[PDB]
Amino acid sequence: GSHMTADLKSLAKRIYEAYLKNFNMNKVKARVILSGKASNNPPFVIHDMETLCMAEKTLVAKLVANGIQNKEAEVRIFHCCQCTSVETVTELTEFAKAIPGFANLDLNDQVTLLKYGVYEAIFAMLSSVMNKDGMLVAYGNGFITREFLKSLRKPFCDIMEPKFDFAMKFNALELDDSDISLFVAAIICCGDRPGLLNVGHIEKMQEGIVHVLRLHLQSNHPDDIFLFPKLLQKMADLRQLVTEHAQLVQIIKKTESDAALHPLLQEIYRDMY
Ligand SMILES: CC(C)(Oc1ccc([C@@H]2CC2(Cl)Cl)cc1)C(=O)O
Ligand SMILES: CC(C)(Oc1ccc([C@@H]2CC2(Cl)Cl)cc1)C(=O)O
Repeated sequence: GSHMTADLKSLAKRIYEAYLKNFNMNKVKARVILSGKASNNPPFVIHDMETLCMAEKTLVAKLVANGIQNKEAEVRIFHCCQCTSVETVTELTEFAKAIPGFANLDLNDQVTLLKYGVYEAIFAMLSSVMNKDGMLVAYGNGFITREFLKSLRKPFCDIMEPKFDFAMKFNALELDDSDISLFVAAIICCGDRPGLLNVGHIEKMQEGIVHVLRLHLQSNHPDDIFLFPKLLQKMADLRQLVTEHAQLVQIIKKTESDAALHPLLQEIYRDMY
């Protein structure tokens, strides 16, 4: 129907609580850091090569242990960014268990849904820690400027800017964590992924989440009448954004002998698009 019964309201709260439990950086926390109203101690700003190398003095143990300290600056940056993606994949994998029906799926279908869904979710949630000038890193303790990322040498300067472009329009929708949690659940449940076995079952799982998403958006943002259709379009945009990101990763991986794709991320991108 069009009214939120108790089972739907409970489902929405369960997804929201799993989102808060599994993702350390939520939008409320990110925006207070980015706003600077709860503290006069801002994140360390990485805006050029000098401040990058300053920040990396704190990270020396991790860079040394990973054999990255002497790699080119661009490679060092996106090695750390890869490690962050790996953490978020792990968190999304645990989050998906809270989606009613997900754990009941064939294990191969769970793997397929997460394979194609995680980076759409990652770039959706990445918007929460982005403003027009840069993005929070290191659990909100650092802030790497958008211009410094564009200043990197090709093709590394082409990686993050499309994600900033998406985030600025996504953030204009003014979603809160309760919306984003259901949006991320809907992303994970897409029944259109390549190689899914039990499509019918997955589509019924997806329909339940998307129904709760619509009713929740209508209740939580009553003045933005078509916010739900707007978000359906954002899901399509994310699929295109990830398709292009994966293609660019393949190009870079093949023409950059000293940059290494993280093993876990290797399997994700393997035969993706
Ligand atoms: C603190 C650490 C290593 O996370 C990081 C560290 C560095 C970065 C990137 C390079 C800048 Cl600083 Cl732009 C992102 C996440 C961690 O996960 O423990
Ligand atoms: C957002 C992020 C970090 O993008 C990248 C960017 C660069 C790389 C590294 C250099 C090769 Cl291409 Cl080996 C892998 C992934 C990701 O996909 O997790």
